[PDB]
Amino acid sequence: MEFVAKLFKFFKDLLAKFLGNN
Amino acid sequence: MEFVAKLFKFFKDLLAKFLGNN
Amino acid sequence: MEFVAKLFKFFKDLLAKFLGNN
Amino acid sequence: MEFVAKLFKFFKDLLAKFLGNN
Amino acid sequence: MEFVAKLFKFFKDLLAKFLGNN
Amino acid sequence: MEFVAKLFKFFKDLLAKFLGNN
Amino acid sequence: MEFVAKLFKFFKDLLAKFLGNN
Amino acid sequence: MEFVAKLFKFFKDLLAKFLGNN
Amino acid sequence: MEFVAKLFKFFKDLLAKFLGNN
Amino acid sequence: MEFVAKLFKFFKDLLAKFLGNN
Amino acid sequence: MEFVAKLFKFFKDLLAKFLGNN
Amino acid sequence: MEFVAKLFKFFKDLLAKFLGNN
Amino acid sequence: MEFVAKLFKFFKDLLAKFLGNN
Amino acid sequence: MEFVAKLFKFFKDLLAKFLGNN
Amino acid sequence: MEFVAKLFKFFKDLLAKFLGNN
Amino acid sequence: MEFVAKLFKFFKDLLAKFLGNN
Amino acid sequence: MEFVAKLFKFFKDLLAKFLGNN
Amino acid sequence: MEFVAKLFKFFKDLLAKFLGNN
Ligand SMILES: [Cl-]
Ligand SMILES: [Cl-]
Ligand SMILES: [Cl-]
Ligand SMILES: [Cl-]
Ligand SMILES: [Cl-]
Ligand SMILES: [Cl-]
Ligand SMILES: [Cl-]
Ligand SMILES: [Cl-]
Ligand SMILES: [Cl-]
Ligand SMILES: [Cl-]
Ligand SMILES: [Cl-]
Ligand SMILES: [Cl-]
Ligand SMILES: [Cl-]
Ligand SMILES: [Cl-]
Ligand SMILES: [Cl-]
Ligand SMILES: [Cl-]
Ligand SMILES: [Cl-]
Ligand SMILES: [Cl-]
Ligand code: NA
Ligand code: NA
Ligand code: NA
Ligand code: NA
Ligand code: NA
Ligand code: NA
Ligand code: NA
Ligand code: NA
Ligand code: NA
Ligand code: NA
Ligand code: NA
Ligand code: NA
Ligand code: NA
Ligand code: NA
Ligand code: NA
Ligand code: NA
Ligand code: NA
Ligand code: NA
Ligand code: NA
Ligand code: NA
Ligand code: NA
Ligand code: NA
Ligand code: NA
Ligand code: NA
Ligand code: NA
Ligand code: NA
Ligand code: NA
Ligand code: NA
Ligand code: NA
Ligand code: NA
Ligand code: NA
Ligand code: NA
Ligand code: NA
Ligand code: NA
Ligand code: NA
Ligand code: NA
Repeated sequence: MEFVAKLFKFFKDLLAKFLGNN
Repeated sequence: MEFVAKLFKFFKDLLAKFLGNN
Repeated sequence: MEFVAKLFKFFKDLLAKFLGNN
Repeated sequence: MEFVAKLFKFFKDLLAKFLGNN
Repeated sequence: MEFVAKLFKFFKDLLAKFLGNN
Repeated sequence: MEFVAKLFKFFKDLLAKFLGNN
Repeated sequence: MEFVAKLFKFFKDLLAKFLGNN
Repeated sequence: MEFVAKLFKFFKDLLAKFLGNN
Repeated sequence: MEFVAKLFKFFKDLLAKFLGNN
Repeated sequence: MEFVAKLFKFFKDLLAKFLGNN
Repeated sequence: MEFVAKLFKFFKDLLAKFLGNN
Repeated sequence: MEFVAKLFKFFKDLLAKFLGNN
Repeated sequence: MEFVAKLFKFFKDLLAKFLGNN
Repeated sequence: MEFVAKLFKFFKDLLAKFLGNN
Repeated sequence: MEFVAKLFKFFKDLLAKFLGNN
Repeated sequence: MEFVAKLFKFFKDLLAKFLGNN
Repeated sequence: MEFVAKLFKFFKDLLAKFLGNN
Repeated sequence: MEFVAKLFKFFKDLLAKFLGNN
């Protein structure tokens, strides 16, 4: 996975630990 | 998928986590 | 699909997420 | 389909999403 | 401005970003 | 600004970061 | 700033750290 | 695993010892 | 600063120690 | 195990003697 | 300073003793 | 066992004679 | 100074006797 | 056994004659 | 000075008689 | 047995004649 | 001076008669 | 001077008659 996608995924996954899979 | 489409998709998908698949 | 058509389709589809298929 | 016809069709179809097939 | 006019204007303006004011 | 207009503006502005003000 | 706007801004700003203000 | 990913993982795992797997 | 923002800031700042202010 | 990882592990393990495995 | 922040700071400061202020 | 590890182990073991294995 | 901080400081200071203030 | 270890052991053993094996 | 600190200090000072103030 | 060990043993044994084997 | 400290001091001083003040 | 100290002093002084004040 390209770097910008890896980094976007990291923050989206982090937010999901708080708000859920949705 | 071309870059602009990937990026538009990311934001549309992010909005769907809040508002649903609709 | 040509670019202008892709872009028009994107916005029409986005509006449909709010207002329906109609 | 020629470009002007494609473009006229797009707007007529858009109006039909609001007012119907008529 | 009424909604259908706003929406027609949006697409005409979008097309002008590609083809010019003409 | 109404929500659909805000959202259309966001994507048009995003595209302009790649293609210019035009 | 509303939450969805804050979150969209975060990702757009993150992308700008890689690709510039544009 | 690349270094930045190892380091991000360490802090995310540390936070999970306090807040859970979520 | 709200918790999710504090946590996003921490990781963005950590990445900047490696890649710069950009 | 690389030195920085050994050292991080030592402090995390020390904290666990007080706060548990969690 | 809250506990999780104190603990994150400790490890970031420890890493800086090896890699610098950056 | 390397010297710094031997020395850290000595103090951790000494503390355990007072506070337990934990 | 709280006990866990005193104990972390002791080991960090001990390591500095070998590796320097850094 | 190396000299520093012999000497540390002597004092730890001496303390145990007063405080126990623990 | 509390007992555990007195005892840690004794061994650290003993080691310094061999290895220096450092 | 080396001389310093012989001498330490003598005094520890002498103390045990007063305080016991412990 | 407390008894354990007196006794530790005696042995450390005895060792210094052989190895110096250091 | 307490008895155990008197007795330790006697033997240390006796040894000094052979090995010096050191
Ligand atoms: Cl991730
Ligand atoms: Cl996506
Ligand atoms: Cl689309
Ligand atoms: Cl059409
Ligand atoms: Cl417009
Ligand atoms: Cl915008
Ligand atoms: Cl931001
Ligand atoms: Cl980890
Ligand atoms: Cl931060
Ligand atoms: Cl460890
Ligand atoms: Cl710190
Ligand atoms: Cl040990
Ligand atoms: Cl210390
Ligand atoms: Cl011993
Ligand atoms: Cl001391
Ligand atoms: Cl003996
Ligand atoms: Cl003495
Ligand atoms: Cl005497
Ligand atoms: Na992750
Ligand atoms: Na995921
Ligand atoms: Na996505
Ligand atoms: Na999707
Ligand atoms: Na779409
Ligand atoms: Na569609
Ligand atoms: Na159409
Ligand atoms: Na049609
Ligand atoms: Na517009
Ligand atoms: Na216009
Ligand atoms: Na924007
Ligand atoms: Na704009
Ligand atoms: Na930001
Ligand atoms: Na910005
Ligand atoms: Na870890
Ligand atoms: Na994990
Ligand atoms: Na930080
Ligand atoms: Na910052
Ligand atoms: Na350990
Ligand atoms: Na462990
Ligand atoms: Na610190
Ligand atoms: Na610092
Ligand atoms: Na030991
Ligand atoms: Na042990
Ligand atoms: Na210390
Ligand atoms: Na210090
Ligand atoms: Na002994
Ligand atoms: Na022993
Ligand atoms: Na001492
Ligand atoms: Na000292
Ligand atoms: Na004897
Ligand atoms: Na004996
Ligand atoms: Na003495
Ligand atoms: Na002395
Ligand atoms: Na005498
Ligand atoms: Na004397």
